[PDB]
Amino acid sequence: KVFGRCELAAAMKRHGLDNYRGYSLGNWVCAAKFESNFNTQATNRNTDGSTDYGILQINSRWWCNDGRTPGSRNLCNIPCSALLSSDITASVNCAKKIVSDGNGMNAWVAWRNRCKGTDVQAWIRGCRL
Ligand SMILES: [Cl-]
Ligand SMILES: [Cl-]
Ligand SMILES: [Cl-]
Repeated sequence: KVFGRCELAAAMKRHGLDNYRGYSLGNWVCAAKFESNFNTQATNRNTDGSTDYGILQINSRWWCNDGRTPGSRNLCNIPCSALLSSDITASVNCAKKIVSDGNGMNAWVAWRNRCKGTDVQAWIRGCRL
């Protein structure tokens, strides 16, 4: 599913992501924009052989099981395929664990490089929330 911008903001809020660990909704929408362009089915293969999955490009090295990332963990206790669903529940619940892991949203390199320090509220501007 490719979400609309406000549609995704609303779904993220529904699932308790808004201001989670102090990160406003615009941060999460911005991260999703640059990680996946709002596409739940996004996948990307990393140089180390791990894969990033879903709207927030969650990585199989630590967070989910895909059966093909040697030496990896599955800390969200989910198959990586669950992160590709039209229902963002699994991605949100896993993101909550990731952002609580110590480095906040810096876990998402694209958030650090493209969202951090910017006017992230622009991502939810106009949205009925
Ligand atoms: Cl915001
Ligand atoms: Cl594996
Ligand atoms: Cl980047």
